[PDB]
Amino acid sequence: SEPSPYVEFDRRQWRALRMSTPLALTEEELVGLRGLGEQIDLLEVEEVYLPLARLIHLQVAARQRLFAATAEFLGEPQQNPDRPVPFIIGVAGSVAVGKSTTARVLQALLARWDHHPRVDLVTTDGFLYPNAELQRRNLMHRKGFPESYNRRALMRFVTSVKSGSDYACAPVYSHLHYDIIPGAEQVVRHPDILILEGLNVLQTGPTLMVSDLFDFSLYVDARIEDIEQWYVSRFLAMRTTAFADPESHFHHYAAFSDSQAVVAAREIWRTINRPNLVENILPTRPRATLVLRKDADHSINRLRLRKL
Amino acid sequence: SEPSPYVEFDRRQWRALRMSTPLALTEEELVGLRGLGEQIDLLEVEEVYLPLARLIHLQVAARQRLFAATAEFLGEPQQNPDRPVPFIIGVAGSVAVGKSTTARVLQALLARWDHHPRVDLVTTDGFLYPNAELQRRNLMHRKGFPESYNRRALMRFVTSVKSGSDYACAPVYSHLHYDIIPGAEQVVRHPDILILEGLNVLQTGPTLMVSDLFDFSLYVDARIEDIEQWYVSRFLAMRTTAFADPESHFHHYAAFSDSQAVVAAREIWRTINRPNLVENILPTRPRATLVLRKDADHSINRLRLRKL
Ligand SMILES: CC(C)(COP(=O)(O)OP(=O)(O)OC[C@H]1O[C@@H](n2cnc3c(N)ncnc32)[C@H](O)[C@@H]1OP(=O)(O)O)[C@@H](O)C(=O)NCCC(=O)NCCSSCCO
Ligand SMILES: CC(C)(COP(=O)(O)OP(=O)(O)OC[C@H]1O[C@@H](n2cnc3c(N)ncnc32)[C@H](O)[C@@H]1OP(=O)(O)O)[C@@H](O)C(=O)NCCC(=O)NCCSSCCO
Repeated sequence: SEPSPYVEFDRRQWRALRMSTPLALTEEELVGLRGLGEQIDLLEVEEVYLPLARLIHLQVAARQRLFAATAEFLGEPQQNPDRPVPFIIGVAGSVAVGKSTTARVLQALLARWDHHPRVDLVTTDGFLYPNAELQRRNLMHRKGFPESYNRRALMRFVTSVKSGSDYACAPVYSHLHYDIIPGAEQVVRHPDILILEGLNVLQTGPTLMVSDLFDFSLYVDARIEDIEQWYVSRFLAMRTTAFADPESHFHHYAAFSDSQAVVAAREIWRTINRPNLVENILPTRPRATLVLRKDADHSINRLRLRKL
Repeated sequence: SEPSPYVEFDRRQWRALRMSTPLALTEEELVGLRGLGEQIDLLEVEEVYLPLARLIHLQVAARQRLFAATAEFLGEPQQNPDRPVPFIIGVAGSVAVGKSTTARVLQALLARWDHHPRVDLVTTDGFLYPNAELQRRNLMHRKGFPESYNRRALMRFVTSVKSGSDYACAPVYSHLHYDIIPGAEQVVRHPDILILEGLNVLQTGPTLMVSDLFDFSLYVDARIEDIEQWYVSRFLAMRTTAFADPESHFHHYAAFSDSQAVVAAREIWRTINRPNLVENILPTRPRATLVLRKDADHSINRLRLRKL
């Protein structure tokens, strides 16, 4: 009889909350959404993601009445073709934990609902300072840490979108060139649902931050030991993948041998990513609305929901 | 064209948001609710508090649909006589800023609405460890700081109430005896609205805290210089008030002269309360849903609302 803000589910119980929700995704489309190293299949989409999509849509509708109440108080006009306040979803997790895939799969699913919602996906890597500013601030070795992002611009972007602005722009990042793409821009136009995915997104602070504007948040979790192993493996697999293309900022890596690669990946992990995870990311897991616990084989078998 | 999560109002503009809301409080009743040193009159109740009560009730109704959505997702029965999820309001501010009064006035106003809501008020001083445990943990000089409260019990209490438990108990504190009253208990029974008032209430942490369960929060603000002066004045006025009664843990103070008192109050303030304000309380003001800015004369002339 010890009340809790959380409710924990094993996959076998969570799958039942799917109810009647239709599966509108083919094994073909899932393939194009799957990230390097991910093992998600159609069954996992069905037993884990479908009930997630249902939970979200139930909340989107209810969350709108809350903002409408504030609008009615201020006496601000609900004029023209009524445009809903965007619903903002934060997706966080460590590097290589698979949050990229999760965000993409969730977008596809959320968009294929009867009322055809406009669902955008924005990765926060577009707000990392360009390498120039990075090495000009002596932060090239802290890329991924909270200080490597233009927190002001990020906050300004999300505030703009949720305030109901007609359009807002976000910088575009290129993982290949390991840097910001000069002049490139992603345009977001009053979406019904905006999904923001990144390492930092749930970070709280002495000031109001982007996480305070989230209407729902998910954390992609795994044992730190397992994440390290996925990191190292994706690293090796990239030698014949991204590191292959000459433009790659890490071409010199595509040549490494299985032995050197492992030693190289583990250090980058030990000195840069692991510290960031432990110090900045893991501390936000307690506040996430929904935690997705992955197992050694990438499979999500456990979930923790905040009902309070 | 710089979007903001905040909206600032001068009293003259805020007063207009009262709309038709009836004033159901007499100057007589207001007298009994007013704390030592407070200057709140019926006009202030009308121009500042009435629109506040209206904002809250508009939100109470909308907030219920949100929890209902989660309930519908989990497939949990909306059985019997439908009992709403309690709406939790946090009221924070420094010592002597006047938050006690604000909380009491707000309770009275919220309760006198057409549907007769059950509105309870719980001060968190009932969760301060007894002086015994305090001096047993070497914290008697940090009374009021976050470490002086039983954060676990406080969180357990609020979680219990909002989870829908039939009843929950909170310890009772006695300002006179400067300590917890052994055996005394305040019983809270599934209220429609629960108001929690204290110094710590908005504190965030590495773990889920009481502030994460709040549905609305207000911060009672004033210039630190002015708060210091109110502290010192209330102190002097208490010599002939509370410090008079022999039981008072500070009887020896009722004898002090205007000169000594001032020097004594200022040090307690300088060494205990001011530090707590600067280090633990002020840092939470950015997250409060509504900030009430008091002026040197205790009058509230400015407000800052989070519409996002
Ligand atoms: C740039 C930054 C901060 C980006 O963080 P993210 O949260 O986006 O990383 P995350 O693991 O989520 O990857 C997101 C996507 O970005 C992909 N990606 C990551 N690094 C590269 C890359 N170098 N080239 C091409 N694609 C890449 C990754 O495979 C995901 O794509 P898929 O959804 O198709 O699978 C991080 O990857 C980084 O480089 N941190 C500095 C420390 C470090 O790891 N240095 C070694 C760089 S080469 S090893 C590649 C794995 O880090
Ligand atoms: C015990 C504690 C933590 C309580 O914090 P609170 O947030 O409840 O203080 P706050 O200023 O909000 O006072 C709440 C009510 O509690 C009243 N009060 C405060 N101290 C006493 C007292 N000693 N005797 C009787 N009533 C008191 C105060 O007048 C308010 O009543 P009203 O609503 O009728 O005006 C704080 O007052 C304290 O004693 N902190 C330790 C440092 C300190 O100030 N020591 C000097 C104690 S004698 S000076 C009285 C003002 O502090």
